[PDB]
Amino acid sequence: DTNIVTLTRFVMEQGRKARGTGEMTQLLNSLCTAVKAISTAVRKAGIAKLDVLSNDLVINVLKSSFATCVLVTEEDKNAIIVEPEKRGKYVVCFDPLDGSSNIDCLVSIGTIFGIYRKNSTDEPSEKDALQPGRNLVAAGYALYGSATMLVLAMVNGVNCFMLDPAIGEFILVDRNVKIKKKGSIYSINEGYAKEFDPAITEYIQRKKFPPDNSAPYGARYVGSMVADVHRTLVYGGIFMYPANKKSPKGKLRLLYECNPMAYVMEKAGGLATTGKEAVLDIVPTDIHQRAPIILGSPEDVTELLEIYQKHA
Amino acid sequence: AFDTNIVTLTRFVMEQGRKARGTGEMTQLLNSLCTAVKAISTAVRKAGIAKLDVLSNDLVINVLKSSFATCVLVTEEDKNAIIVEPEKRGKYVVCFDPLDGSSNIDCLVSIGTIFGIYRKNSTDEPSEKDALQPGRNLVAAGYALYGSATMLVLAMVNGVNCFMLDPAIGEFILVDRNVKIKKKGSIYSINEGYAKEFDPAITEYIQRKKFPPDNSAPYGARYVGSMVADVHRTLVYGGIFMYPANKKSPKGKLRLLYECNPMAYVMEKAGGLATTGKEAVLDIVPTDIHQRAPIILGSPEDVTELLEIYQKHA
Amino acid sequence: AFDTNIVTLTRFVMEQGRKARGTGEMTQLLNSLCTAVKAISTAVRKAGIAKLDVLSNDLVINVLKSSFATCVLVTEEDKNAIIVEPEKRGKYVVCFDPLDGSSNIDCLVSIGTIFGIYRKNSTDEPSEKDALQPGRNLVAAGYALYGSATMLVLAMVNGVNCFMLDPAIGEFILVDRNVKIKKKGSIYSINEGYAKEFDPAITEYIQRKKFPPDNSAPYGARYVGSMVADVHRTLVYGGIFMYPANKKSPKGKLRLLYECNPMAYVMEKAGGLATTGKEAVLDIVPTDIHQRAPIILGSPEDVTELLEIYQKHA
Amino acid sequence: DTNIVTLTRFVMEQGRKARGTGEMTQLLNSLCTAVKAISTAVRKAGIAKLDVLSNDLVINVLKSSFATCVLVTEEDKNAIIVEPEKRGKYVVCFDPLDGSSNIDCLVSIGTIFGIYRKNSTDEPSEKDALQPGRNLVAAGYALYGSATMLVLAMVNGVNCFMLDPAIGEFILVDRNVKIKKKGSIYSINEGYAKEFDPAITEYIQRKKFPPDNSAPYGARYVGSMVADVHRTLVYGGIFMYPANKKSPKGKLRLLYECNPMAYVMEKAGGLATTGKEAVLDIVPTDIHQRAPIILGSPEDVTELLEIYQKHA
Ligand SMILES: O=P(O)(O)OC[C@H]1O[C@H](COP(=O)(O)O)[C@@H](O)[C@@H]1O
Ligand SMILES: O=P(O)(O)OC[C@H]1O[C@H](COP(=O)(O)O)[C@@H](O)[C@@H]1O
Ligand SMILES: O=P(O)(O)OC[C@H]1O[C@H](COP(=O)(O)O)[C@@H](O)[C@@H]1O
Ligand SMILES: O=P(O)(O)OC[C@H]1O[C@H](COP(=O)(O)O)[C@@H](O)[C@@H]1O
Ligand SMILES: [Mg+2]
Ligand SMILES: [Mg+2]
Ligand SMILES: [Mg+2]
Ligand SMILES: [Mg+2]
Repeated sequence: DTNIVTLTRFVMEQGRKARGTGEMTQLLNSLCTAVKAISTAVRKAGIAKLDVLSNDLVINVLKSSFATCVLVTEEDKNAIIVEPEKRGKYVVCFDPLDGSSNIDCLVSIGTIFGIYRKNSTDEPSEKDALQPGRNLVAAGYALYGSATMLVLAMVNGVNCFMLDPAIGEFILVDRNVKIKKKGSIYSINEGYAKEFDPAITEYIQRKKFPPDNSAPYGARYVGSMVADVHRTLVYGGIFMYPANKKSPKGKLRLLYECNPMAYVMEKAGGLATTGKEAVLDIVPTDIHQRAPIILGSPEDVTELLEIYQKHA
Repeated sequence: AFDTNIVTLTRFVMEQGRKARGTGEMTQLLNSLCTAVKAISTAVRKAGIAKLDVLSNDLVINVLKSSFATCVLVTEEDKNAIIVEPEKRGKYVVCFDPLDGSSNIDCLVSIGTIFGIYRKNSTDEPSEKDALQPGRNLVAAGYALYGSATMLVLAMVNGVNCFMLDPAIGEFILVDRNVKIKKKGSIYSINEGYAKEFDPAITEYIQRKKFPPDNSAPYGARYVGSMVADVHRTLVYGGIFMYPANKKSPKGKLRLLYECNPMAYVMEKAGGLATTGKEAVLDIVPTDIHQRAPIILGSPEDVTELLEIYQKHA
Repeated sequence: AFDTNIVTLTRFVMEQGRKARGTGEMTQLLNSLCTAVKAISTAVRKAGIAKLDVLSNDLVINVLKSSFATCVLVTEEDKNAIIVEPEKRGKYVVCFDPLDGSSNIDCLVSIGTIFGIYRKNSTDEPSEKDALQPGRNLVAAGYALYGSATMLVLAMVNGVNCFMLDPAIGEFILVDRNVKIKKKGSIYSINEGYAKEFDPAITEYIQRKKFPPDNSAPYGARYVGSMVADVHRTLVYGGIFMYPANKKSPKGKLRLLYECNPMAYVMEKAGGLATTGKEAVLDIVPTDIHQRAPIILGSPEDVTELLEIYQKHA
Repeated sequence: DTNIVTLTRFVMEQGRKARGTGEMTQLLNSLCTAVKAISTAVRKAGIAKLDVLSNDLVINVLKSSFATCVLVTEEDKNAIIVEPEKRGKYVVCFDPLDGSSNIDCLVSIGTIFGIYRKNSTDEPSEKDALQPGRNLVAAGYALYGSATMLVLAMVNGVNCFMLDPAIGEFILVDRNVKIKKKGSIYSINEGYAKEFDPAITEYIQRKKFPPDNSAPYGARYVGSMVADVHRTLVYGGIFMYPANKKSPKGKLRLLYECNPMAYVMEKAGGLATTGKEAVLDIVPTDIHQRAPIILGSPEDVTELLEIYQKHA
């Protein structure tokens, strides 16, 4: 239509309110170019490694935005420090293409990103990225499924923008997403049943065989964190990838999968914990350290936390 | 860049339907189905920026009528079968579900169009009786998945072939020829929310997947909740998919003519099994166009691990 | 939004080729030509970000061969006619120019694919002799224009129909049915750079357009320099298009089999005339597949204003 | 590819060099959203006035850019003054869809734009737009033909960007376009032959019947100024819409068709005159006043100017 709220018309007009420099806008704007390009690549990732194109694409658009100074990728052993000539105030942690093995099976996959602000006065460095997820200034993910959706949580809310392929623009579709208090779906890889700790195994049981003789919870697990979390967000429910004996630390990385999603959830009123501490309050020591994550509708994550410390 | 020898689905069915002195009518049918599949893929892709299942249903009916290749059409969204008018008739019976899982759009989980094609084997007037053939009698069956990519999988007598929509030229382009599922897999797909109603065969099977007796690694679980998504993942990576019988859905949930049989035929033409637990899904004589049936499809060796167990509980 | 009753070119030729108990082979031919036209439209649209005429030529030959509807193919880019192998043969002769004006891409002026389809009228082995029919014997002819939109115009026995490529679903969608050119127009299209070599008939005609004797307003001039662009503008707005004979190109520039005759047939099936200045272009017996011929096409009344003048100078 | 120079990566990096505020970038960025949307509309302007959508679209994206303050359209009787809350330093004169009657005949058409800077301290007003075309700070056009091309002339050169429909991004394809000195094509509506003034009619003659007994000039006239000027630019030649007795003032409007094109030509080394004065040096009195325009390769426009004053 004639006055279409693009993601840029939206981020630019909220940046004005902070009496800013334009860097958040430039950043998100260049990110989007990566997102549309990775989407087009996946919509034909059969007519003819994608990890790599994707990574180099995102590092590139972000360097050229004159808004970053440290960039942490799933794919890179050490953090990337941006050249002085192109530096800016933001720190971005991102996984450029999450759940990549799933592309053969046409499983929705996505790019996950969390942005921090470098606060110190010394040279850009890894330590600027070792902040609590609580201090993110913006986070979100783009989901490459039947449609390409970019969900963006900033200080003012969680918003959903959809890619309109006809004009190559992200259009604002859902404003100020709030999650449901309690929902009916539980999401978890039950093929690890024997590895699970006692609090999970009891919670699973009470959902399947509800003690109140009410409706059992439906199970859903796409196997791709973005598909599952986007689901937990728009429909409500609980998603869980907890520690187990094959992974006492959890599987999902703290800086670029758990803290962004957790920031998005808590901004929409959900909770996200490791079943012991809030995810967002964990203070990272390694830019690639893993975390247990349990996130979703509040009443359900809460029910799980009572089972956790009722077992103490 | 830009290839001169594009194998489109239309070209490919013609290098099958022609050597057989065949119809080439089939081709017109399928070419029409591709128009409906493309238009649904676009609507889904801008769904949140623009009911959809109904509109899909009307599209698939109009394109099918105008192929001059159908006489009877059964739909999930329609009671009695649609008997195509004589002017436009041709010999096939198409059974279809235009947008399985249409509830799931709001959460952007992949959904899809499933179809089974029968040939009318009679001298008579078309009537919905023409649709009630057992699955073994299918001439061609497959599905269209609307996901990160739009994939058309079409199984016909010789084998299963996958096609991907090249969004630029608007054509399904061949990407996997003569597909064959793994013999055994490492995944099982079932909604364990219904764990309470499950019949004993399944419960022992699932526990044997999770807690392996012969000390293997436990099978992973995966369950998208869209039939097409879980069937396609099972076809390419392998594994076992189960929507068995439980009490709340006592003869299964999935409809026989357009969901279970098309999948069962794609799956069996790719070397996998599809059973209800007692009999093969492709041998049930259909009685209501909307009759239901339980289905277990997947890698030969895992389906059979479940049949040994079914037999042990009768 | 999203229409359920899309009239695609494939549906439309089937509601022509079917009532006539026809081929439906024609349909397969045309469906293949649409695949080539779409792939060329995309390549042009990213041309400056990615020879093209050669690659177009190979595409059109492969898609045409695989329609199982051709036996002889003549091209601007090929010497002797391509005789399709027996395995793939069918009854038509397609004469085509895969990318007229391909020089003009660099300046982003619209260019296009022109085609004429003949039916082989003999019991013999295909040979390029099968291509040398006069234009009156064309079964179907039209063009694809790559411009601000991609338009396919297809003229067949009954009339001319325009189709526009819906870029989202990748399908030519009908947008003008049974087209008819204006009787008289207000535009003349000719390259007056060649004003020195022009034969006297034309020179008096042009001066009568610019400096009207019967005190009308002078005709406007328009000359894109791409045959398809100027023919299409003449078909929809009217007017007269002239690439007559001059000395530097003494029998005209435009080739008869695939440029002049397809246009002349579209134009005459839309109620306009196409002559060389002495005879109608649709009656010349072709002798070389690359034979040339002058053409004047356009609104009946203006072509005739020029023929009165041609006759007055013989 | 992975490091694709978008129009934004280009304008942003040249704006940095001026130690600017970001407004040129914001402006061109929002303009582009109009351009891609008008392109998509014309690529299906048959499967189902366009002037109007187009106009409302461009006024809208430009207001929301926080970079304009006066906007002059072909389509609007009076100038548009932007609301204070959304004002910025630039003045834009644009014709949103030039040659619109031509869409039925699938004639390439385009959006023409010229940007000035408001220099005075008083309230935004028409007079800020009444500047010489010599003072444009940026100008160009987007052409909606077989491809959508945006040609952009700024202080540093003329550059050509092409719309990649797959990613909805303008990619930089031709850097620092220079025109040919002399070319072989002349472009003009010869259906006005009797209305032409003597200098034109003689020039026409010497091209057709070259006095030097050399190659005659080829004639080309699409009837759509952008198609013809883009042609004159990339291939060289001369384009002419001079005064005649039906139009002693010319036809093409000074502020939004003649001055932008003339700015683009002179930046690529061509010339543009009314056959009496330079186009760019004309000082506008009415925001909609017309101008004779003759533009192209230098030697050819020059040849015409000698014929003009040889006739004095
Ligand atoms: O492993 P990645 O390719 O980095 O992607 C992350 C994915 O890794 C997990 C897979 O674990 P599992 O198969 O045990 O469920 C998913 O939950 C999640 O989407
Ligand atoms: O067409 P639907 O109404 O969605 O019904 C079938 C759907 O329901 C099946 C399982 O759903 P659930 O586990 O919620 O019963 C899926 O395989 C499929 O998408
Ligand atoms: O296929 P082409 O090499 O371009 O030859 C034919 C072209 O040449 C004709 C006129 O060109 P010119 O006036 O330059 O001779 C056009 O109608 C057409 O595009
Ligand atoms: O008249 P517009 O729709 O504003 O478009 C401008 C067009 O107006 C002129 C038409 O004039 P003519 O037909 O006399 O050549 C073209 O040169 C030019 O492209
Ligand atoms: Mg990851
Ligand atoms: Mg269904
Ligand atoms: Mg040609
Ligand atoms: Mg104009």
